[PDB]
Amino acid sequence: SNAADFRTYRAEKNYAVNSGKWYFEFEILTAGPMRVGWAHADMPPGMMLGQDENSWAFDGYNEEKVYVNSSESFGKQWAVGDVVGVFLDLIDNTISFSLNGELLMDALGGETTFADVQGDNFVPACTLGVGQKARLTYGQDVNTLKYFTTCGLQEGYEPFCVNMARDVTHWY
Repeated sequence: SNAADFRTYRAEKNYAVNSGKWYFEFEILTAGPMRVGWAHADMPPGMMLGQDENSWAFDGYNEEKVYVNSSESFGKQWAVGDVVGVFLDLIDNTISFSLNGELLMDALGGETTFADVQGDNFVPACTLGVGQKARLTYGQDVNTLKYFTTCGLQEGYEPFCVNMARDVTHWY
């Protein structure tokens, strides 16, 4: 796969979270390199997920978790049609990941993938290699989330959709 060409996608900054526990799904549509996770909304423009201290990623293509530009063997390789569940817990400050409704296990964290996840302004985010494609589901159609009920709702996570609407704009 191309090892140089990537684009990173993040939800609008007005939609960032600073509390609670949040969930979204990420459907694999191509077989090339992709990463999904959570980012500080003010992460430096153009940064890939996990490349610095401002975002955390599961690289289901390489089977690695990525943070501060260091990769670690983690999880299972995903496949076209898989659905990744993406967890953010700003109460305990952890990140987790499921694959088709089953939590991916970290050798140390077990059901938790990253700890000490701190920040003010988290948004869902992904990084796609050239030609790669994925579908992000936030729950606006509660029936469109596939694995939230059996893998997430029980642990008190909430669909991320609730965090998009409403704005004071101020030209200062």
